[PDB]
Amino acid sequence: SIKIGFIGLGAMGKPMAINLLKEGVTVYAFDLMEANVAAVVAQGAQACENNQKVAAASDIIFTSLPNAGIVETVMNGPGGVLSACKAGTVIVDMSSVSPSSTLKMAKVAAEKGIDYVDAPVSGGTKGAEAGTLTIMVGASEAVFEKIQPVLSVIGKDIYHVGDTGAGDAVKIVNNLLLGCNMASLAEALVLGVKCGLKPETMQEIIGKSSGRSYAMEAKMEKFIMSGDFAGGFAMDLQHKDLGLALEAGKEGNVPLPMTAMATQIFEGGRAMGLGREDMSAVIKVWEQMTGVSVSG
Amino acid sequence: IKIGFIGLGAMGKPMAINLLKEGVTVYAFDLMEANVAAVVAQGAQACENNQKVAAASDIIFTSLPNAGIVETVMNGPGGVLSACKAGTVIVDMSSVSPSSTLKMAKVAAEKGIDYVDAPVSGGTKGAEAGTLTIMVGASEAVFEKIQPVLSVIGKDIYHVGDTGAGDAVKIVNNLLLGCNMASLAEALVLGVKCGLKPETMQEIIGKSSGRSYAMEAKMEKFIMSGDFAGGFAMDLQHKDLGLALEAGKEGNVPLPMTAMATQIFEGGRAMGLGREDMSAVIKVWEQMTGVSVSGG
Amino acid sequence: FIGLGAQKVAAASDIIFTSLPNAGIVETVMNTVIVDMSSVSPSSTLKMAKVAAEKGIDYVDAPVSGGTKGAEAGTLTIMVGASEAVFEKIQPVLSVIGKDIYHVGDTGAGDAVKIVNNLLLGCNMASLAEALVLGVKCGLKPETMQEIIGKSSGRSYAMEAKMEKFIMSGDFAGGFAMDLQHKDLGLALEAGKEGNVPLPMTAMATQIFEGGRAMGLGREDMSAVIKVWEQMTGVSVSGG
Amino acid sequence: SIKIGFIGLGAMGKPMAINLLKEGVTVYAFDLMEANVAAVVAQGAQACENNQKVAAASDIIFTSLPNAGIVETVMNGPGGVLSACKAGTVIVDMSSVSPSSTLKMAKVAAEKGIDYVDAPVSGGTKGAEAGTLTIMVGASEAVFEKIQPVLSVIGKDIYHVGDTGAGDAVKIVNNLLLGCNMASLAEALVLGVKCGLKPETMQEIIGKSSGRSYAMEAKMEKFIMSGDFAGGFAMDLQHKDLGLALEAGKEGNVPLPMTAMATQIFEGGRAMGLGREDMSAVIKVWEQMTGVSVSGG
Repeated sequence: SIKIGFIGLGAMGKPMAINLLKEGVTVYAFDLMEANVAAVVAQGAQACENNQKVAAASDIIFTSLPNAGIVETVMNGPGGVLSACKAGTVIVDMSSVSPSSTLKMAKVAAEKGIDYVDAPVSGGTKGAEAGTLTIMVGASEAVFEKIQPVLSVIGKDIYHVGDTGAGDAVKIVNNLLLGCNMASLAEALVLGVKCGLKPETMQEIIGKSSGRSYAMEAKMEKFIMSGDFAGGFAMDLQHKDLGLALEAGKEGNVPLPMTAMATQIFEGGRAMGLGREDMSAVIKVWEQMTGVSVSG
Repeated sequence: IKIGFIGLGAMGKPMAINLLKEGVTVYAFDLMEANVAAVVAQGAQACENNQKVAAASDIIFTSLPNAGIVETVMNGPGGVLSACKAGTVIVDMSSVSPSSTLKMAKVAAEKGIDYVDAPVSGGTKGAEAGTLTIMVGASEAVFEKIQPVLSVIGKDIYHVGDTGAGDAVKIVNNLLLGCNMASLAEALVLGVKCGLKPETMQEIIGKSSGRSYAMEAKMEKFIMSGDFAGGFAMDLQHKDLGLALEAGKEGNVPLPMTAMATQIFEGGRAMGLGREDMSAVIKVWEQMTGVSVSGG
Repeated sequence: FIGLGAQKVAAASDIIFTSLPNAGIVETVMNTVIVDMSSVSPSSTLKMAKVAAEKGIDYVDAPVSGGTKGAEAGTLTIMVGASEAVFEKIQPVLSVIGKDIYHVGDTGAGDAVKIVNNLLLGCNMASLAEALVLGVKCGLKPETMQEIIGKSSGRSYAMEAKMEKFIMSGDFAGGFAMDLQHKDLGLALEAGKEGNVPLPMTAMATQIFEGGRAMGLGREDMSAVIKVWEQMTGVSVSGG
Repeated sequence: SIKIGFIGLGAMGKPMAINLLKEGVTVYAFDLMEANVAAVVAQGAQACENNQKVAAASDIIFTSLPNAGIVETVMNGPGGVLSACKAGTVIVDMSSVSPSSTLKMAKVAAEKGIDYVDAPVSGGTKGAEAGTLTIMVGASEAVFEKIQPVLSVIGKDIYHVGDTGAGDAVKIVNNLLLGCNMASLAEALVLGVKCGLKPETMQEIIGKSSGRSYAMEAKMEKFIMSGDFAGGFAMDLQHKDLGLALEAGKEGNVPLPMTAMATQIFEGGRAMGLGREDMSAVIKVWEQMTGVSVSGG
């Protein structure tokens, strides 16, 4: 009986909608690309002419937009999603944005009797397809219990991480650490090579020692030692993530010196045209400056 | 077999005892009385000075504070090197640059003395249990010669490369430990400010791409408990970061993340936290912001 | 004058002055010559100039320095991004309210130069803060440092302006608010990101000033950022 | 008949000795390089066989050595200068070293009745020749008054900056700021150019604005805009100075984040082979990384 809406049907939105449809959940949908609407309508989705129509028909609405500015335009802007929602509707914003962004939307939403929830996800498109996404939720207890059953169809590990802004927050904190750990690894590996260590032995030893991190596990063999930096996690995206951390630090008055430094190092890689390569490509900032070769 | 100990610190003492427990002959001298007496009770043969330990021993262990003191002890007037019989191996566990050890192996070699860097990790508890991780820079021939003795005092014995490369790999590992911790410190304070429980961050980040051994070693035992007694002293982690920066300067390798981590740990030392576990560096940000992480 | 800080007006005026808090408020308020003195990125101004140009309106960035005292005395330094023709047009009016009127380049270069200047002010101050604490810890009186460094190669306007009046007095009221200096450093980082120019010194200065803000020092003069190191180390400079 | 000694006669030592000789003060001297001793002996210096010889004959001894390690070797090492000094002798160490380096040495000197003072100088070789050096002295009041008249021949502005280690300290603090200000300038200028500013526009405007520094005044036109980074103040030396600051920060438990970052940026320049160029050549780090052209030539 509960009605689900999708404002946009991207790489994530589409498989999520399909998984909901396979549980016989009523799903309304609009996307600017017609073919995306048609893809889900074939699995039983009900197409809508625009965002407002999805809003008016739905109880729980999913969205994932590129930034806070677009969220505000879509939600609060002229003829916005918020104005077209019935009271008691829940908006589930999976956009990669700062907690403060979500807090300010939740405020405007609350006045209209609309519940606004940050629920960023991890697992990618493959996790989206399999319905195994990790979903980190910032909400009241009452609202989390409201939406949890629907979340449990599209994801596997559903975390109630705190109140509003907490989903966005935990993602930002995780990705900040990934970026910092990688930036630290980049210069460390160059130093080790300069001091006569083969990357193989640094991998073997540090991998079993206290210096180890997921950053190193994920990147050293596949990207750094291969020298193939195609694919993976784009340096531009990692940089964007570090910027979101810095935005959160500014808004919360929390100094972030390591994050700040990592951000500028990755900016160096971008300056060198490496933005679309996996983020571990940032090691090339140091290789080129020193003539030390790690990525053999 | 004749083992010698130039100095008998927190590490030297238990190492000598473990060797004595295997019935190996151990000669020893220390700066103070009581340390020699401690091991002589376990079967050690006391010596009047360094020069006397050197003459009697086949394998000599030392761990000195810096390269300058190594220089003075080894090569200085009436030094250890001059008193060693050819074919003697010196095992230097001092936290020093590879070049320091290179410089010293070169003078040793002309005397027919083998000089190997063998820094250790595991602390005094690992020293007592004989479970130290030992990272060795040496020739293959020299490693096989000392390995059986190393195997009594340590568990994981690594032949990491030739002379100094042992210093190098320890420096690279501990640099990463320090950077990963410094990054974690600010990240956790940000997360709490954005309304996350430390527990929550531990769960999620521990299972995601931000994770590191730093977090897994320190979070629950020290940070969440708020008990920063023991562990790995902030002074020692700072020293290690300094050795990295020395190596970076000597090799012309920029180390911006390391450099920033060093100054953050200096802040902790400025606050009187040098004797606490290195994770107490989080108090830098706690004091400045008023954000409390270190509670349960 | 849209606003009078420290379309009724639009329809009547030939030259309109405004200074708004950020680019978001500019594009709300905006979207004849418009002289935008707002503290914004060059790109922000470039977008507003393009929409303005479409309906025959000239849009210039003319950020100023000199503060309220310079505003009162009519001695403001004004940095202008515009065409030659448009600068020629507005210059006589600019010359009443300011002294040194610079035609720094075309649209936005005016934003650029103020951002680059204020970045350096912030970095120079952040560097000064830790330097002074080091000196005192090593047994130097602030007075001795002011004398020697003021005459040698370490000197900067930052030191010249802040050292005696704020730091040594300990009176951090007034001056140039730490929040505003931090805002300026942020604009530099925004420009660095947009232009793919690494700004490591700026980035660290920004975080050091954020520490001051975390300590509640945001409305004090920016040289108050020295308190970050004073509180952390126990070292006192800000007497004498 | 005060007796002055020189342990080494470099670019600074030589003209200092000559200025002292022109006041008719007795000057003893030794240097590894023989021609340096001959240069001053022609102006009336008395040559010595070695450092100890100079030490035994002199009341006030000048030295300027490359680092704290060499200071210890020369002063305290086997057959050192300290062992050969008579009690009441004053050592004036102009070496570029940390305050702690000097404090250690002063303590070993003090037990032998020898006064040890840090007196680093500024003004360069031209100031050394003209006798117009600025001299920053860390010492007791009694010891400063003792040596001040001799200092006043070789220098013009003689500062009693504090007790032992304060001369070293003030120099370190000044040069730290120079290095930081330059590092900040480097990235700032690249940003400005990328945003469409000419270097001339920035020099003109920032030079008359709150962003200005001596770093910018000294380097912008002569080195950066010319693109000629020959001469000036070597990047290696500025880097060394920033290292001394970090050493003092560690010893005093004073965090130095801006200094630390400046140090690593200048290390980048050294990594690119720029160590012998003027330190403003550090801007080439960002030019190479970005493709942005600021420096001329």
